[PDB]
Amino acid sequence: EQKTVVVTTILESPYVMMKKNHEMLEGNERYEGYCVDLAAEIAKHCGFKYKLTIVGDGKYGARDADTKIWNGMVGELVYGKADIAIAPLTITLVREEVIDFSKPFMSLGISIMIKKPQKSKPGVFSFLDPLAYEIWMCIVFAYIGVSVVLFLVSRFSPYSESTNEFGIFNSLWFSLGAFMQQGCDISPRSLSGRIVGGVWWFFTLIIISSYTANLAAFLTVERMVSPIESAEDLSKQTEIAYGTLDSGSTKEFFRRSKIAVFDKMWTYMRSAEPSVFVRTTAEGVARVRKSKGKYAYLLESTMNEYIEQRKPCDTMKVGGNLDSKGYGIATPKGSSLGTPVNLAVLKLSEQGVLDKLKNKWWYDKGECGAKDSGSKEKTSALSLSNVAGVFYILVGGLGLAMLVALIEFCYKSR
Amino acid sequence: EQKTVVVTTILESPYVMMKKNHEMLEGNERYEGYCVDLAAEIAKHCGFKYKLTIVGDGKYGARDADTKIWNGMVGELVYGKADIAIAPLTITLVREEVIDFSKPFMSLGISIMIKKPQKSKPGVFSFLDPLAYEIWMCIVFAYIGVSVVLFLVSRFSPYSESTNEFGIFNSLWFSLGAFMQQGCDISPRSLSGRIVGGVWWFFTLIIISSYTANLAAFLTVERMVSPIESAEDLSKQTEIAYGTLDSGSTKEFFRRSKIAVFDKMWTYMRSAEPSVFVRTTAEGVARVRKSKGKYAYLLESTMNEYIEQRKPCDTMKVGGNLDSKGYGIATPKGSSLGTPVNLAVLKLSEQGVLDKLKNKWWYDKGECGAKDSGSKEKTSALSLSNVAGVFYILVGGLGLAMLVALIEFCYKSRA
Amino acid sequence: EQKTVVVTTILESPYVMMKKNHEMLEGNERYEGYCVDLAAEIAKHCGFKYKLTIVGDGKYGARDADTKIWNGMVGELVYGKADIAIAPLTITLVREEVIDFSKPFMSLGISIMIKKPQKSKPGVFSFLDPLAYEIWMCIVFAYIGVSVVLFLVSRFSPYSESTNEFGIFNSLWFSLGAFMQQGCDISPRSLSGRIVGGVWWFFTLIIISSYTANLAAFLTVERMVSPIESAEDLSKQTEIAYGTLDSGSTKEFFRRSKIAVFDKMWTYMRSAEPSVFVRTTAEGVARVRKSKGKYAYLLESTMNEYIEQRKPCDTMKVGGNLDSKGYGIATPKGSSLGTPVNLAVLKLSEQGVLDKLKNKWWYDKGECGAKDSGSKEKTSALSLSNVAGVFYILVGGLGLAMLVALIEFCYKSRA
Ligand SMILES: N[C@@H](CCC(=O)O)C(=O)O
Ligand SMILES: N[C@@H](CCC(=O)O)C(=O)O
Ligand SMILES: N[C@@H](CCC(=O)O)C(=O)O
Repeated sequence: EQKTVVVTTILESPYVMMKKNHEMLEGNERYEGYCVDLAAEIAKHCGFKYKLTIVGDGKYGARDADTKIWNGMVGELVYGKADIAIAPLTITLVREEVIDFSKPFMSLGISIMIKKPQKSKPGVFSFLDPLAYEIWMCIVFAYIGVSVVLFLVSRFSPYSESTNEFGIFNSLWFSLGAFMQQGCDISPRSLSGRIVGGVWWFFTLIIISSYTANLAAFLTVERMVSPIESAEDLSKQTEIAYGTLDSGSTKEFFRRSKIAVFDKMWTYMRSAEPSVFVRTTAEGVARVRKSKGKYAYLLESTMNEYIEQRKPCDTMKVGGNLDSKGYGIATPKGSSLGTPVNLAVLKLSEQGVLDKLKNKWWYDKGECGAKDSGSKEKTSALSLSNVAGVFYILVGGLGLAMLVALIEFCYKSR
Repeated sequence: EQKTVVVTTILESPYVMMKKNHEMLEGNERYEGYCVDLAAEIAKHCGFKYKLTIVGDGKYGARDADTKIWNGMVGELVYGKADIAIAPLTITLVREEVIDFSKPFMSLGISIMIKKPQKSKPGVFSFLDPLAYEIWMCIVFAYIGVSVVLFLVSRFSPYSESTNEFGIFNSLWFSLGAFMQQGCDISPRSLSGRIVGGVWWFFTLIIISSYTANLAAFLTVERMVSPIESAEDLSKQTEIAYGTLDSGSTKEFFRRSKIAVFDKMWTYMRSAEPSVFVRTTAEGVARVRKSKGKYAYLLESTMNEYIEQRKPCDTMKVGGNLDSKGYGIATPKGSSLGTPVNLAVLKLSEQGVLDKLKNKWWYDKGECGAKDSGSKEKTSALSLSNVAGVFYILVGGLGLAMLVALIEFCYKSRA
Repeated sequence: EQKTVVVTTILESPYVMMKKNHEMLEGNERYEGYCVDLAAEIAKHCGFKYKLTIVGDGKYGARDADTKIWNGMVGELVYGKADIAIAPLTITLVREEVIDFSKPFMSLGISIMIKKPQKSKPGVFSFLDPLAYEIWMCIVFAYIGVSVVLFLVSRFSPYSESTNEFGIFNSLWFSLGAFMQQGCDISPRSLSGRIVGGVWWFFTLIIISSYTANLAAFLTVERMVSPIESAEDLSKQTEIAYGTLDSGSTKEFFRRSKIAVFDKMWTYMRSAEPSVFVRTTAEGVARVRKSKGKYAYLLESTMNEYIEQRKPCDTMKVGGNLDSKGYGIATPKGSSLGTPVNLAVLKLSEQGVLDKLKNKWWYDKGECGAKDSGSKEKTSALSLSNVAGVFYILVGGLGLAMLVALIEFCYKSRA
């Protein structure tokens, strides 16, 4: 007889979600999600009827220490309360000891989440940004060199001669006025001087006309600064607390690791108080959102890559994956379901249905501007905050000139 | 006597419109339009009298919800309530099952309608726009301050007061000419004057070069991306609602087609709430116009163009035809007229009378279409109307100086 | 006794490579590589003695042309030539039906390889490219001409020869200073001098603004589109030939998949002539390298990432993975040997030893680390090495003038 197989699963977005008409609809229609579509495909390929059920406590869990009492979904499968589990259940060595897994239908790794740092205004002195620091060094050394060669060449006192007005202070003024592309009231009037001037006018031309080119795109830059980038530094500084899900594979992974960085992270997490762990994923996400970015959460990238799809998008991934693991369908040991389930999983992976469902349940429901923001239209006008830095040095120079004038006055008239 | 031909049709513009004197006229003269002319032509060719009517409930009609009853005009034909339909009845595979269609008399496709995103209107003084108002405000207090400091510091006790030319007015001129980068005829010689000159030159640079830069930034291109043609973007976002006419070929097309983008659009339309459908094309256009651009209506492209080639010309067509279909005269599969109507439509198509008729009711009134095609060229030369605001300032400042000279002369005369 | 396990594998780099002393070594020590380390780990876990071999004909193998005979590794395995295969054997549905696979020990996807389109580097004097080469040669004769005509016309009989300062050398200075737009000491006062000044100013205005312009034009953006990834430029056109490895999972994937782009690629590959297939990955890479960029090869991305890390690193990977697959240890169906091997692979995966070995054999020998990926940031600041050619000219001209002053002084002394 067509026995309805007792499926067991857990509510988690977007794998299993309660449809909004659950107050009126009845049966399986109340449940939709990626795992519901996968279960439908599997049942259709195997050709049997099924009844959905939900785990009694919502825990993935493991065997309790020193009692060996299995619980959660694993307890449900070991003790035969259900026939097959279809859920994001990570393959691990301890679970393979008692339950069989199909070949993995999706691959994922550990990922890290923080509250995003909002973009910031450009700095005060962003007008000198388009050119590197060494260029602003060499421009000053070139200015000094031309200034002093032009003095040395004139006023050489041949076989008194004083026709050359180019004292050191007027040669120094001439070189500056020439560089700023402003006029001047004197010219070298001699061949070696004309030679020295003509090269500096070339240098000038080539330099200015290569700095005025890109200046709009530089006064405004939008995005800068981030708190961390490699996510390794969370092992080195205690300014930001972090933790993991309870009764999850991730906690066992960090307990079991022997890499010094992960063992240090575990040693911190295993003794810091108040409790850094959470009972559910969304509680963790809300804690991160509220804690001003002072708290960071570790979760499988299969979740982070969805959390960033949904508004308000105040949180973003960092760093690369620490490892790689797979999800799988699970069955009681020795049950006849295992081999046709494995063949069905293979055939669905070969047909590309899994990718179609991945697009259906990840990218069709994204709304934040990360989906498309490449238009990058021109910024309108040019706000004063972008240019305010130019006025401060002006007023400081006006304030310095008066001081120099007054000290020169009181020095001379004494 | 022979039986007078009972013709049937639906009130639709500009195919069939109420004559302005409908409250006073009598007989067939109450109706005029494209299809009334076409009916007159077919009548003159075939030679029979005819009496017009209007369909009872204003629906093109289709097969009902699997009850296999046909509503509207198709039902009026099949069940013998009328003898011939003359209307924009779209040829479809299900309708050929029960009625005969002539060869098509016009060609059309599915198309989209949305609100037009305005038209650009530069100001007279648009050249002031690449810098914000408060820069043009603060730079004047900057100029005043630099001038009055340079005066305060130049004409200060040399110990010989006659030594230096930088009086107030020459400082006020020098700092102006220095800001315009148009050269000068004097330069300060005191150190305290030279530092205030050099700082003003440094300001001058950054500023006049950031104006030229941003100025150029604009004159590159100014366009609005809009939804891309083929309207595939309607499948990528929920920001814009859309719907179709109730009981129409377009609704059956969306229900039936297995093209994944169209199937997704159907899945949206068949699940979105509240109801997006409308009973008439007029209501569809109104729901476009009033919805602040958040709604789009899907309709036959030969009806789209009429909404835009005639006043108020406020919408914008987007995209091309998604398919190809035709209209046809249709008759019960129980009558002999299926041959002379075909021969008539072919004869009229070959004599070009259809083109004369189309250019009587669509484009003969092409008021808005003057230069309406535009261009995508990014190399258009500047027109004089972009610059006139500088010529007015030049002429006004000439008139101002040519006035001030007279009063200075009269003062010099009477003093 | 624990009977010696007959292991089998295929020569492939870096999974299994010949030891440098293979002409002198004996026993198992002739072979080293990633899979030899993995085999040693499994042997240390389960303790059995093992003897390595190499597959007889160098093929991964598949079911024959409907004759239902298996060649290559899977053939040697099923018919009992060998007891366990340790190689990059892709898990596939047709293979599961006859042999058993452990859980996958590595992840990979299909990827595309082409020749990298070389590079260009700025010259020392790259600042002179933005205009021309013949313009820089034909502007010196312009300068000489304007100079010598201005001299010819200025110092012409005023009837008083001493009236005008524009001797040869002052004309030669004036026209230079005028060209640089850096002002001047004096201006001509004769009409015939003023017209030649006024024309030179116009030439300057129309030339120096087109240099600055084109100069800017470049510094906007610099990138080469290259062949579009995701098999677009492979499916759009026949311009680039491509073909899979013979007797491999990729050929079966392209045959079987009903994705229209992939089906079109298969239709091309199954009809292009002459034969595009190759027997080894080395031949595939050679046919990429030598074909002047007109050929592409389709291989596992874990192979691609190794070729992009071997001398001289001339290829480029394009696009992401087209799919997802894994590798597995495989054993004859129903044999007891595999049940502890699945647990061994899980244990080694959890202890992270697979990551250690991957680093040891892909990255702990990354001598080819050119790291020439760069960035797409169009806001990069100018580096000093883009400008040094102007500083060398400045210093050389300073040195030249500082030399000429001494010989002028010595002449003035001795004359
Ligand atoms: N997939 C995990 C969820 C919790 C975790 O990643 O630690 C499990 O079944 O345990
Ligand atoms: N020709 C269409 C008119 C309505 C529409 O689909 O736009 C029909 O018969 O249904
Ligand atoms: N892993 C592949 C190697 C050849 C290929 O990638 O085409 C196979 O077993 O067929």
